[PDB]
Amino acid sequence: ADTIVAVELDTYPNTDIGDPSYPHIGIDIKSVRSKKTAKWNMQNGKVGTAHIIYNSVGKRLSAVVSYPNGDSATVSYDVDLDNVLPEWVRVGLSASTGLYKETNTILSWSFTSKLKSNSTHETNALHFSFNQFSKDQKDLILQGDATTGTDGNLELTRVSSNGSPQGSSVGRALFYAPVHIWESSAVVASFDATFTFLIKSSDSHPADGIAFFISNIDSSIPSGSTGRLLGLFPDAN
Ligand SMILES: CO[C@H]1O[C@H](CO)[C@@H](O)[C@H](O)[C@@H]1O[C@H]1O[C@H](CO)[C@@H](O)[C@H](O)[C@@H]1O
Ligand SMILES: [Ca+2]
Ligand SMILES: [Mn+2]
Repeated sequence: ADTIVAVELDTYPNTDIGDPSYPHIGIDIKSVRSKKTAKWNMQNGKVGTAHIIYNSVGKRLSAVVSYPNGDSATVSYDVDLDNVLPEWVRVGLSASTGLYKETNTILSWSFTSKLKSNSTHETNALHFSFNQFSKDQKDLILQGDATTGTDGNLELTRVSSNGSPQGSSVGRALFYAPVHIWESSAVVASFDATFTFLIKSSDSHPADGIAFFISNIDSSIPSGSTGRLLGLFPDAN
């Protein structure tokens, strides 16, 4: 298959596949069944901010998701990503809807990765930030239903003209350039990502969520990965 490391903002409890009974954030290492989760209050129609942070020294993948009123949830998981991810990856955002739906609107996304080594701050680095997306965002690989629009946003999943999110949708956006996420001779490999998002739904139980993910460079939406699989995984194993 792909190799996926992800931080999921999971809006819809799929308890039959190990989701906690409440919306949650989670750290997913090669499985949709998060290695760690934290209860998350998704604030319908509010703009949230997710931060993901890791460095190869601490070997701890951390995420926090917050809303302007100060509510937040955080999850951290100890993992040496050198032993999980390929050396070269692509980084992306994914989202899905299913029977129930929600907008999976990304308003901004930044990412920074650095590899530092042996001597001085002699280093390879990648940093990108999108605080606006354009209709033809050539440095994004859009997959599935993901679109960017003149409205400055990245709609990961289908939204109708009337602004209504659609079910059975899956979409991703990957940064165009592969990222050298680790290297054997790198003394420190660190990355951080931030994205802001607006999940809004008229469904009493919106679904399915948004994820920041890191994958093999040729990662594509696995078949049948709408709904609970968040566009990341081919199955719920
Ligand atoms: C009830 O289970 C479906 O919906 C939830 C909420 O969206 C998903 O988490 C779950 O994966 C299921 O989605 C599948 O089935 C939906 C129809 O029942 C379909 O719309 C989805 O695209 C997906 O196949
Ligand atoms: Ca879920
Ligand atoms: Mn989950």
